[PDB]
Amino acid sequence: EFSMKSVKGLLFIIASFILTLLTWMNTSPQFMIPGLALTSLSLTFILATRLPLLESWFHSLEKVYTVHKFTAFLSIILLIFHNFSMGGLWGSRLAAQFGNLAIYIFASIILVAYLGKYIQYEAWRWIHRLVYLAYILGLFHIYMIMGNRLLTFNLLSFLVGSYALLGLLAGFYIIFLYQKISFPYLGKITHLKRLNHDTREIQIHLSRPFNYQSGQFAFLKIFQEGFESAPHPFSISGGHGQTLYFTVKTSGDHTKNIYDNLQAGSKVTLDRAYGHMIIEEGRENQVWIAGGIGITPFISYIREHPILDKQVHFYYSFRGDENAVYLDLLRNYAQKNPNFELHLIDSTKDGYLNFEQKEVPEHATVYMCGPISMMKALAKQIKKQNPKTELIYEGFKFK
Ligand SMILES: Cc1cc2nc3c(=O)[nH]c(=O)nc-3n(C[C@H](O)[C@H](O)[C@H](O)COP(=O)(O)OP(=O)(O)OC[C@H]3O[C@@H](n4cnc5c(N)ncnc54)[C@H](O)[C@@H]3O)c2cc1C
Ligand SMILES: NC(=O)C1=CN([C@@H]2O[C@H](COP(=O)(O)OP(=O)(O)OC[C@H]3O[C@@H](n4cnc5c(N)ncnc54)[C@H](OP(=O)(O)O)[C@@H]3O)[C@@H](O)[C@H]2O)C=CC1
Ligand code: HEM
Ligand code: HEM
Repeated sequence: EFSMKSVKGLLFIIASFILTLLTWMNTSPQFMIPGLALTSLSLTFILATRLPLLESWFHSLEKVYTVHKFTAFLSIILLIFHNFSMGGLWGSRLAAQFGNLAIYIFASIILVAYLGKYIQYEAWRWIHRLVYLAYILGLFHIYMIMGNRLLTFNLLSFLVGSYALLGLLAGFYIIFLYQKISFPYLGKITHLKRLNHDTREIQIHLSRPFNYQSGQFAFLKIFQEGFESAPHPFSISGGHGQTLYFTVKTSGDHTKNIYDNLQAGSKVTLDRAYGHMIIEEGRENQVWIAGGIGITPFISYIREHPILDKQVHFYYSFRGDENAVYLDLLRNYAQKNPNFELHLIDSTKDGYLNFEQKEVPEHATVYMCGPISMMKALAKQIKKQNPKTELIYEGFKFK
């Protein structure tokens, strides 16, 4: 649920709409529905830029993409109403046919994006990228139907041009430039370690120091023969300065390729650190809940803080002893730090981690990273136990 931490972003959306709605109503009230749609298109592109200001205004990349989907759906609904009220299925003039083609592409892309979970991610992205062609066709449609009306010194022309230009620049940057210019952290793989049957640890030496906080993630691009170069999000599992650690669990073709075939000495690139689950910014009393590979951000803290400065209760649930990672590290940390309580849960041995008799310390922050249904169940239980307990969770998927 959205809170004040996203109030900067949502207000920016709201101010975007009213200013549009008040402008068209002042000049061409008959084009409120399509003009508003244009704004919601532009914002959509802006919401895909992954810029730091975006995740500062919306507090989370997950919330950024939720708003991205909301603006997409609003745009398509407004465009369908505009098409129904203005024309039909195919226009007579080229300007109308541009809008027809743009709306067809938009509807097809939204249908594929929603019902495209099982499509390969890169093919899904390539299909998604046709939004830029649809948007360019829509811009042509608008600027041929409205001629000098949008090419003069007035508020309507400046508003429409500013939003259209921002959308065009955002789309161009995210599609053509982001993977080429926004990945300045060039590193080499120095060490690889297989933690268990399906998890591998990767050590990267970078050319420049990398700044991050424990609990944050980054997008990684691997440059090796037989590997895909698309960026994948991975939680930083440790490292400081020019050294970075990533713990990758086999969850598909790319991660299986990492597990079996990734070699030392291969080139990698990283963009920057993302994430709102900064552990060091929480309260003094903390409860850490990890499920499986969701343990990765917490390890980042442990490797970087030899002496624990918080009172931390850690609950690590893993399916079996063969699915556990970093058990020796966790045991050594718990022995070294008296204020670190460790609770290992074996799902095939004892059962589910249930927060009904286990208590939450007063004025404590809960950090969760695990399977999403587990996170829902545990969040419900903890919220019922203490309504005034802060909960922060990190998801491992954008759609
Ligand atoms: C913020 C964040 C942090 C993560 N941290 C870790 C971590 O520490 N360790 C770890 O093992 N995994 C982590 N993941 C998950 C990791 O990104 C995916 O497991 C991996 O990208 C899937 O690659 P694949 O081709 O092997 O899987 P696939 O079989 O291709 O995909 C399986 C799932 O991964 C998603 N996915 C696939 N490719 C991408 C992509 N390029 N970008 C985003 N999602 C994709 C699909 O939507 C699907 O839900 C994290 C994900 C996010 C969003
Ligand atoms: N932050 C996130 O969004 C995270 C998401 N994931 C994703 O989930 C997938 C599975 O990864 P993996 O690490 O193998 O996960 P597992 O399925 O092994 O889950 C980890 C542990 O959570 C337990 N668990 C699962 N569901 C519940 C539940 N509803 N209530 C209580 N405990 C539960 C499991 O017990 P059992 O399965 O025996 O019931 C297991 O011991 C991956 O694709 C991964 O990316 C995983 C962790 C982090
Ligand atoms: C504020 C921006 C817009 C204005 C001022 C506008 C204006 C118009 C007008 C006047 C028509 C009447 C058809 C004609 O000229 O014969 C029309 C039709 C249409 N518009 Fe738009 N439009 C806008 C935005 C959009 C966008 C962004 C899309 C699609 C992505 C779109 C899709 C359509 C479609 C599909 C038609 C029907 C074409 C037909 O059958 O004749 N419009 N628009
Ligand atoms: C008018 C509608 C939409 C527009 C203009 C649009 C635009 C974009 C663009 C340009 C990108 C970046 C593509 C790239 O990385 O090359 C993107 C990413 C994304 N879009 Fe959309 N999109 C729309 C609708 C949707 C819908 C309906 C969904 C539903 C799930 C969605 C979910 C996503 C997600 C999850 C990403 C992140 C991709 C990644 O993780 O790399 N979008 N969007």
